Amino acid sequence: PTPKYTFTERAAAGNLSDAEILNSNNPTGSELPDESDVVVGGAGIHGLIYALHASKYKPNNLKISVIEKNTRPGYKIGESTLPIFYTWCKLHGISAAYLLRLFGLKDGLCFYFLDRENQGQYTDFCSVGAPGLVLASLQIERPMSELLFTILAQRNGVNVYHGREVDFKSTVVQGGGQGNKIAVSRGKYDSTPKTIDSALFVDATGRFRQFCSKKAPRHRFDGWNCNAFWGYFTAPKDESKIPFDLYEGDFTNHLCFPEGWVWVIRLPSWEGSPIANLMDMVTYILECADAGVPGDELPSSEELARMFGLKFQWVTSIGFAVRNDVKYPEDLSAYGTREAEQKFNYFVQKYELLQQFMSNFELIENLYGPGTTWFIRKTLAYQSPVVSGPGWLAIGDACGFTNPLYSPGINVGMSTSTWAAQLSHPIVEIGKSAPADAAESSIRKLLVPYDDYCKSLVPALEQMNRFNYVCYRDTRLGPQVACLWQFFAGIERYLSDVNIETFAHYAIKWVWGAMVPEYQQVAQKCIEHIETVPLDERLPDAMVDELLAFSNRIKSAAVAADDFSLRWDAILRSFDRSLNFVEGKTSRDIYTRQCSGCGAWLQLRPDWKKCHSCGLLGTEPQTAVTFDPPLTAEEEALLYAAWNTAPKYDPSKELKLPTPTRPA
Ligand SMILES: Cc1cc2nc3c(=O)[nH]c(=O)nc-3n(C[C@H](O)[C@H](O)[C@H](O)COP(=O)(O)OP(=O)(O)OC[C@H]3O[C@@H](n4cnc5c(N)ncnc54)[C@H](O)[C@@H]3O)c2cc1C
Ligand SMILES: CC1(C)c2[nH]c3ccccc3c2C[C@@]23CN4CCC[C@]4(C[C@@H]12)C(=O)N3
Ligand SMILES: CC1(C)c2[nH]c3ccccc3c2C[C@@]23CN4CCC[C@]4(C[C@@H]12)C(=O)N3
Ligand SMILES: [Cl-]
Ligand SMILES: [Zn+2]
Repeated sequence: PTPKYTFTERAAAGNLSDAEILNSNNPTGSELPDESDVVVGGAGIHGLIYALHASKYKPNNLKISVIEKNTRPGYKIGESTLPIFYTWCKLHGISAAYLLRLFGLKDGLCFYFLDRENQGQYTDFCSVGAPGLVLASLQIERPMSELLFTILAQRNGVNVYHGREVDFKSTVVQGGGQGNKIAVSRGKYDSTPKTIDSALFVDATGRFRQFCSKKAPRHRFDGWNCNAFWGYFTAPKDESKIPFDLYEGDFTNHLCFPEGWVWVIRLPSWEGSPIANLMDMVTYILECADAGVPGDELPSSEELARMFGLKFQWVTSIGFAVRNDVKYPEDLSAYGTREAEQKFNYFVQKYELLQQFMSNFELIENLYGPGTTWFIRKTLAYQSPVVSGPGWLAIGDACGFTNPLYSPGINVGMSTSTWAAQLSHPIVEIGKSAPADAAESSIRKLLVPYDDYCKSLVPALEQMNRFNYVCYRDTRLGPQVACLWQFFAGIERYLSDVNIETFAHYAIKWVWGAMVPEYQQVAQKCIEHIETVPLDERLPDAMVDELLAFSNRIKSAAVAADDFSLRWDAILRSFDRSLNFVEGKTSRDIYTRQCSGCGAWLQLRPDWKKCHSCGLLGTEPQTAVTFDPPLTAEEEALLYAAWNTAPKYDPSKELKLPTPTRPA
């Protein structure tokens, strides 16, 4: 396809503002509709996932308007995504060759556990991704992911309105047929607000809980919560002076210690790019996905940035998520002038390994505009007691949140967001086909399982988070208990069978394994023990022994009872074919390589001979996957064959759950 510059030229021709050039790609035009079936408040990642999944599940059934107050896709924290998310993207027609032009390759999760009382000592835990011909995971700059999903939404019959705000003072939400009058202005100063008459409102305003806060006070869990402070840094081409052995920048890296952990995420950034230009680049990418352009004939990231006049650079997102019962020194002016900067640099110097680690990265000033060198956020975890009612329902962060650890935000949160999307078709149709009272009763009951799932989802994630945190207080419990149980309970079994029709059902059954009984049984024993040891103390050695033995005993039984075949020793670098810890084991599969030219990480697959990021051609042998233990010629062609295309819909198929087999 010849690249078009439709939006770049349209913007200059009319001197259009950022929100006007975006809203001009709407199927129903740039002004608001008089009526819609569903109005979505907030075009964050979940509002857009909701709208894309609702129209893809049942096209041409619901008119859907997404309202977003930002004039363009704004900055968001939350960049790490997981296989269920890539699978969703693929089911919506965008495979890795194209997504990698925009986002960073993620090849699993790595953890390092720093010993507090013995500075310099550490342990690790590594779990890999998948071969190039199986799937990928993504590190996403959020302004770009939400631009991609805006454009995809607009090409699938959804209108998205940036620079427009839901006014929750004058908006009316009701259960009476088509009872909703959604007031939409350009801001508080705006004399002429518009109304969108609608059947169903979707609160997707994130942690702000703009609508559902009207129905219940935000709810906080017992005990300590977490604080976060973070910033953006250069991404070194040469990751070899990093102080951790076998470090790779294409994992999501977790530096863990008694007070909490640090995330390290390598992702490309498109800041400094005109919005209209990005619209043309994205559009062209979708046209190449529609045409089926092979990866080696698709332009590289840097070549796209030349073509469309964009700005492109590699950065590292580094941040702390720590407990809020940490005692800080009273005066921290030696470490900075803002609190975020102060606490970040105070913690770094607390650990020689963190300081040695950070010494490979150069801070980036105000990557996302003025004041954005440092971010801080306090009291992360919360739950919305009420998530639905007559005329409305909430999704994503507006239902609850816990912690960045294991990325439940996007990847678990899309369970509520896709299920809501599916439930939206009968919700609107009930309202169009029965009188008001019966319609209301039928809808209320239809949503009972949705509210129940939401009510139980966040507390299970909270217990999962505390489980991991208390185990990060010791360099053996971290990898051999917490991490081990998270991947056994939470690895996504049978994900290659998911399609658009079963996605929501499969997603709500996952929950990162946080509902698996044996997982919760080990989690409760650790939390029950470790929480009694005060944070500023080291865990007694006998307590670690006891917890290690208890976990291992429960583990052997639940592992034997799992009928899902996995090359566990190839996936967990520290463990064998059962999930036994092995002291010296270093062997794993190798699915990636670093470009020698730009430092970007690449998937090893035969049909991709060039770097997708800078275009530099590598040697032919390099793109050979390493299977350790090995796979024959037929075992590998058998593996790649399952992950090619998702199966069609069979409404008489049983859904195979991602969680391990019950012991019976
Ligand atoms: C420090 C930290 C690190 C994290 N790391 C990760 C991670 O690595 N991976 C991960 O998956 N998750 C992560 N999360 C969680 C993740 O950030 C969120 O779960 C995710 O951004 C939720 O998105 P959302 O669509 O629910 O809402 P948001 O992305 O917050 O979007 C809400 C939208 O609503 C709009 N809005 C608000 N009010 C109005 C109005 N009145 N009218 C119109 N629009 C409105 C806002 O402009 C905004 O765009 C992290 C969270 C934190 C705090
Ligand atoms: C399930 C999968 C997406 C996965 N989900 C994880 C979560 C955390 C840590 C590791 C993983 C993995 C690695 C896996 C295991 N395999 C199963 C068959 C093919 C597949 C898929 C892939 C593979 O090649 N690699
Ligand atoms: C299991 C079931 C009760 C169910 N439980 C859910 C929980 C959350 C979201 C959706 C569901 C569904 C819809 C299902 C999926 N099953 C596929 C084979 C038979 C069946 C039964 C039914 C079906 O036809 N529809
Ligand atoms: Cl993650
Ligand atoms: Zn390169």
